[PDB]
Amino acid sequence: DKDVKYYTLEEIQKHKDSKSTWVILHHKVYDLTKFLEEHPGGEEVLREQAGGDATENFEDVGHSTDARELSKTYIIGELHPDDRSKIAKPSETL
Ligand code: HEM
Repeated sequence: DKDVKYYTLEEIQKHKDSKSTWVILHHKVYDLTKFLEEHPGGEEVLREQAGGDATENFEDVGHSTDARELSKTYIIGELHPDDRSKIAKPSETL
């Protein structure tokens, strides 16, 4: 039906290059690997954001109510509860 796969910052961060363009959004992990070109906005912005925060960019943009469901298709795992208690807070920002 679906499950997560709680992954840590480091693990996710490794999955940025070549063949696993993962990202953290809101408080959970997405794969956008095949989505790269499909993404009606551009690859490059994703690849820049790859294994970094990209919600902070997405949210300002305010993605469509459709992407909101499709997101749950791209979802890979959740943000491990380890770092969660920290989220050594990017001090801000957007
Ligand atoms: C890594 C985080 C993401 C960033 C930084 C990002 C950024 C962008 C940008 C800059 C655009 C173009 C907006 C414009 O030209 O005005 C866009 C459009 C779009 N994105 Fe993303 N995106 C992200 C993740 C996603 C995901 C996961 C999905 C699918 C759930 C998605 C679905 C879409 C759709 C449907 C559009 C078209 C919006 C429209 O023109 O109506 N994006 N995105």
